[PDB]
Amino acid sequence: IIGGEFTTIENQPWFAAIYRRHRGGSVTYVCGGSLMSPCWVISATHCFIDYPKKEDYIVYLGRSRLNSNTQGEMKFEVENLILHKDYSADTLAHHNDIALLKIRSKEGRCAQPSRTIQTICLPSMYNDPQFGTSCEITGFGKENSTDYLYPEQLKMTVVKLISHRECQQPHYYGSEVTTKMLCAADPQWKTDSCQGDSGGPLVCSLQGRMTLTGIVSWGRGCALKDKPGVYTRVSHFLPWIRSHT
Ligand SMILES: CC(C)C1=NCCc2ccc(NC(=O)c3ccc4cc(C(=N)N)ccc4c3)cc21
Repeated sequence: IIGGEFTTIENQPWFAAIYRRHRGGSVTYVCGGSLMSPCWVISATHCFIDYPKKEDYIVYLGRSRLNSNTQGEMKFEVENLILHKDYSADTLAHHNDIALLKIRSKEGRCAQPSRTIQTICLPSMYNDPQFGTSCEITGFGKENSTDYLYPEQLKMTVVKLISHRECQQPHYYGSEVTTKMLCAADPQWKTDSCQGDSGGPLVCSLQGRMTLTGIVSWGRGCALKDKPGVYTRVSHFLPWIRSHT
């Protein structure tokens, strides 16, 4: 995240941190996830499109720091990895960038809810907040583009959603942003999402309830003028999310 505030998992009980083991031993961090139900998690496919092996990942439902066992955590494995069957990635625009990582502990169990481990809500057919609506995003991503190290503590920020036609202007994304994408950003461009926060939760507060509206996907740079962050329009994929769970 760029700027923003340092939070803790207790404030984002549905945030899952996805790791990957290497042939050798080392374990580095990959992307962010959202817990939909005990046995499931939803992210983005570009995080896994290069190593489609389920045995390669590790997910955390309760970790505050990147190299620490923040009280109350639980370690998981990926029982099933379902990628959207038509993913493609252009120069910037990432098509059908949504995925499913069915978790399971070594004993064979799913997520066990607590003050720290909870889940967010699925949207409904044709119902996304109207532009201008502020929402939040959580992630261990970069703080400044000019870095090579992810922040040792989880961060969070607020951004405003932008209309479709506004994000489709020439000095923005043009026609590289379809209807199945959302755009959001600080109107002063000081805070934003960046590499590492990919695949994380874009939570808007729709109708009193917190909802997983977007999914960190792509974006030109990080916090650049007239260059919002793009997100997958979660709602649209209801008949998909549904038919595979
Ligand atoms: C693992 C890496 C190299 C990788 N592999 C598959 C293809 C691929 C696509 C995008 C990325 N992610 C990024 O590098 C990447 C870069 C910039 C990003 C910027 C935003 C944003 N502007 N809010 C939001 C998300 C962002 C993600 C990495 C890969």
